[PDB]
Amino acid sequence: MNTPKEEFQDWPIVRIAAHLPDLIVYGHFSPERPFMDYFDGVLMFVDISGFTAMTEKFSSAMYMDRGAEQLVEILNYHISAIVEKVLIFGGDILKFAGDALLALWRVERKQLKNIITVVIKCSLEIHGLFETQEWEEGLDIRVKIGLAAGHISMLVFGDETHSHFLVIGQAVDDVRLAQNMAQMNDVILSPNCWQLCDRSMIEIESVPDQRAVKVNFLKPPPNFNFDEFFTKCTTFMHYYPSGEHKNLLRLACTLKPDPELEMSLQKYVMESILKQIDNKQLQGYLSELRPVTIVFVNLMFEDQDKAEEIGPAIQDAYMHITSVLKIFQGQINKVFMFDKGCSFLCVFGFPGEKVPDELTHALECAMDIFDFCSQVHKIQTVSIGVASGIVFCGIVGHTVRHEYTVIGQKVNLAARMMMYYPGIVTCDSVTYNGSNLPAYFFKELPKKVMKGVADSGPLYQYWGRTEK
Ligand SMILES: Nc1ncnc2c1ncn2[C@@H]1O[C@H](COP(=O)(O)CP(=O)(O)OP(=O)(O)O)[C@@H](O)[C@H]1O
Ligand SMILES: [Ca+2]
Ligand SMILES: [Cl-]
Repeated sequence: MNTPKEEFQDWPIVRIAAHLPDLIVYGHFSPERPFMDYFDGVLMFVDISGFTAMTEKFSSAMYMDRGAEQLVEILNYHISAIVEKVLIFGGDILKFAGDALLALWRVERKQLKNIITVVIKCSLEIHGLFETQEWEEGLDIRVKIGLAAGHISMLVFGDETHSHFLVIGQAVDDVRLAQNMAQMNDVILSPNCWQLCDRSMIEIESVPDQRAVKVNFLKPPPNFNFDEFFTKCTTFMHYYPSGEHKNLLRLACTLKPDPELEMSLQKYVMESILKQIDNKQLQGYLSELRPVTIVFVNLMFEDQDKAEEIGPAIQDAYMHITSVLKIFQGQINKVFMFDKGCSFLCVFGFPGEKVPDELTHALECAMDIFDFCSQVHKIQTVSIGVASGIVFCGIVGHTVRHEYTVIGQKVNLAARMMMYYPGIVTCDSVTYNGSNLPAYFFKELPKKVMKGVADSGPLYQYWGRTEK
């Protein structure tokens, strides 16, 4: 009797699982919202620098009319290489934020020390991918890596059709601080990661005025075999592809149809992505250099580390945000904890979602979210950045692990606006001029120099309908 090789495993549930980390795929959590889980782990924050200047130059006559196709192609060529490293070293890719990426090695606290060594070896192989090459003749893109280790909380929130997850706490806060301390080609360890790490293994140099450290080299001791050490660590790696599946990057590639799991997994993914997954739309439809309006909402709390206090507030804000956006086909692209505060990256005019008077609605929507979230229990400050223009929209990452992302100077601009002008709604010149709303709805703001943005142009507070 023949035993033919089981065919390519390409079910909708497998395609859905590409968009989600193992934290969610194999999560099986309560029905309730908010949901909170606590554990420990080791985080990697990989930032790519250069790619919004790339988005600008790919949004030029140069690339004829294939700017976004050429852009996602070269972006995914480098990002698939990093995703491969992280996966092969046992990491779970939690989230893509443009050309930036957060990874988790979730592990029992006694294994944190050993797992930090694994995550360092990984960090240095990632850097070593970008020691060689370059694009636009010479060099423009390298990576900065921040590492943290300790307590981690996960928050799951949403309603009957949508779900979003966040990771929270001091190791989350630390991994961001560690990353923006780094220069190109650096691996920065958070203080508690350096405190929990195997110091016989790792040569470091001190960071000026910062308690964090900078990794120089792995100097393993004489009886060290990394492959044997790695194998030892895999005992602690729940979902690490092994046995008949050692040839796979993700155990999630072996997921079988399960209606109840698929039902819960699809709530994390946009309906335009599911449409593609269902072969009801062309696979290239979703890669676009497209005019959009970014609404970046940031919520500050007295204590951004306590999921128990803040999770209800995030849930309540989500419930209001989701109903304000629905009206105008606005989307919550991502939610994430960003150097203080819970941030909602909201997008007006995604593919097939282009409402008329996008700018007036983006502004009215912002004020609405501003006023609601200001009266929610335990939200200290609400800040909203509004920016409009040509951004790259597309599926970013690896075949086995990818998400829909927005990339561009306008995304950086909205994000930086909500931080340099806290407690207000702000907008750029494109939104202000374009809305054509009367000039007294706006207040022109002082000029601030802002990180990761060259000329913002004139900026405005959206004051709203009344003088109040
Ligand atoms: N898709 C996205 N999701 C979440 N945050 C985003 C984002 N795109 C941009 N941002 C935010 O916007 C800011 C971008 O500024 P920086 O981090 O200074 C840019 P960079 O890493 O030097 O280079 P880049 O502009 O080439 O990406 C960050 O604070 C980041 O959180
Ligand atoms: Ca980045
Ligand atoms: Cl997150």
